[PDB]
Amino acid sequence: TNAFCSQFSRGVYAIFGFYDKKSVNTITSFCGTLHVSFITPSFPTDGTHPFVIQMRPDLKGALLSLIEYYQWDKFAYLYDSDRGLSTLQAVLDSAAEKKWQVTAINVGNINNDKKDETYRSLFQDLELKKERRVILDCERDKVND
Amino acid sequence: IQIGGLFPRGADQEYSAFRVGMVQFSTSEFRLTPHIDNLEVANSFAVTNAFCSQFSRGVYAIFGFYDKKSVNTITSFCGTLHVSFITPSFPTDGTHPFVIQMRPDLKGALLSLIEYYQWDKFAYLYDSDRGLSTLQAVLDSAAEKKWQVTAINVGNINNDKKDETYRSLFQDLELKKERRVILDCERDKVNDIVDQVITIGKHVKGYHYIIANLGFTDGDLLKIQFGGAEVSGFQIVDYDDSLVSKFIERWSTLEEKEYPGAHTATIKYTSALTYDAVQVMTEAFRNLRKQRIEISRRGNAGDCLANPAVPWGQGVEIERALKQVQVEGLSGNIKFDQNGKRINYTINIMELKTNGPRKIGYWSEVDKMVVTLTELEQKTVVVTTILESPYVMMKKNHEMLEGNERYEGYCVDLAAEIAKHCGFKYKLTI
Amino acid sequence: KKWQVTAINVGNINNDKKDETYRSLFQDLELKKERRVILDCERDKVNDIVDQVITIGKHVKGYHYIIANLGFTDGDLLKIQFGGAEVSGFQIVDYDD
Ligand SMILES: *[C@@H]1O[C@H](CO)[C@@H](O)[C@H](O)[C@H]1NC(C)=O
Repeated sequence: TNAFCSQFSRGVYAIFGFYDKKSVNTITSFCGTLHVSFITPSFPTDGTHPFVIQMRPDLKGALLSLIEYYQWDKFAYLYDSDRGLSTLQAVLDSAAEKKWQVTAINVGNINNDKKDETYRSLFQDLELKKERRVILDCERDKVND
Repeated sequence: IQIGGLFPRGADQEYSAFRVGMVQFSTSEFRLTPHIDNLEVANSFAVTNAFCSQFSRGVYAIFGFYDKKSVNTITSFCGTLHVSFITPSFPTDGTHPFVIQMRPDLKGALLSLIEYYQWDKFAYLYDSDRGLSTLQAVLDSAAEKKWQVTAINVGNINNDKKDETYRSLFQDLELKKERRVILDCERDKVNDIVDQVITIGKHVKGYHYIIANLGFTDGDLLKIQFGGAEVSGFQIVDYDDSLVSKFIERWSTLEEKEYPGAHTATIKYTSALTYDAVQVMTEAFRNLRKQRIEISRRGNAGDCLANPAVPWGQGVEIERALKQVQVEGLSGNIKFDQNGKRINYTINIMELKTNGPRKIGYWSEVDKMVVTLTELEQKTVVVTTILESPYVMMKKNHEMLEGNERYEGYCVDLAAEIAKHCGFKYKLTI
Repeated sequence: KKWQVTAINVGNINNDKKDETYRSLFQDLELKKERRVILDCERDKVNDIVDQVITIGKHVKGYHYIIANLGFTDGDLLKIQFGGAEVSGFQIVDYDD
């Protein structure tokens, strides 16, 4: 908010930036209200929001197409809340429609104090249904983890 | 002592509960002098301007509402400026400072309820506007609890090959010849939802509905009352309590024009949370007075945009006071943790019956699910017969069998046919 | 017209009694094998009776109901719509106009 207000006071015509799912609503609302154009590499906002230009293409269609290509009726979906729940809603609705059995576990909230406990609980949660197919939707560090 | 007045334009009964809270809890020791602001809650900009306005006026604490879009602004700003925020609105996930959340967590109660009804497979409807938190909870628990959950977004049920695709889904879940559905949207919208469910599903019979809200008795259940469908829910306001009954009488006595929607047999749970919020703030300021801590601000608060931002030290003390407050209220026992979440709260489990809504028990953090129970067909045609082969005979193991299911023979099947044609329920007796 | 008519007064019933009297009534209609029914009621009572019918399961095929009021579309027919039982009535207000 302070950075955006600073840039507004400076009188810049356009603003380039990145945003977390926490600061996205503020950015879109402020750009919509003050008519300042925003260009971003970040995940596309979920909605019709004006004045915001998102350089990143949407992965949902590609993802669902790939799942449908590999012919998976059952898989594990691991996700973090950092980039938003849109894709989750998509794969869940489509899971309902195509009769997919999907296990969606939020890995977004995790403790570095105890990593081992949480990971053990996660994998033991997956091992009940013996999932051999997993979709990792995560920030890159978490993907590496 | 000035406080923040953030309110949605469509909030009336909660506004009335706020004013009633001000009048009832009014004391000669100190004046709360509430400054009311009407704004659009979904807009982040308007919330920012309202909060910065309240900060400009230099209010000590702030009361308001926040939509899932406006939440992070409030949490961040109150987090940086060390200002206390008290709200009836949905509890934030994770730990946040300076925010006091009046409504109890619904997750545990819902999980315990599903586990109590022993549902293996069910459908969960959700609206993307309210948020997926509870859905995320039940999905996280779904893996361990062996639950098969069909998650339907109420947002678009409209086409998808019209009825044909979604009907298979909706009537797939029939198990006991009973279909199981959890709603969790909002009261009015929930009525619309169940109606739409009956439309798209084409099957009107055998539904067990679970409304997930603290507002079970806060709306009219007459339309969903008889489909032949079971209805269960959660009630945060117990009318058996003396305080609540008295408050209900006085609430019902009030005039309609002065306070909007002021008199009704029931009260919106959010409104009751606003009232409870007024009481909690009163107790907090009183406790700040009794402990001789000076919370009065010397200078003007200034501009919220100012960098680096200047927090007030005594604000910490204010927060401490708000967290130390424990009182009795419409929501039951009111106590707070270090994170601001409600604790010791008691959420009533309700089932809708022929004579109307009743309480089957209560849920607590430590006690989990507790059934109250404590408690007859209308007409039963008595069929007499003697045990003889092969007319009426006892099944091989009738000891673990109960009722008429332990009698087999020509006369049994014959009785079943007769009673099927004449359409009466019967009991076989020797 | 040589009609055989069984006329029942549903008018006076206690709200506490509710479903029970209706159950008795419709069971007594089932034992007489009466598959044809005329409601003759305002939308409220029509809704109550229809709810009862759907609960006891008499809204299935083979039952013919005639709702006599000018309010045929005013009550809730959505719930008895998929039962398969033929429901006829009177509408004085046409949305086609
Ligand atoms: C609140 O919690 C305390 C914990 O010791 C308990 O003793 C008390 O009965 C609770 N109050 C209510 C109203 O449940």
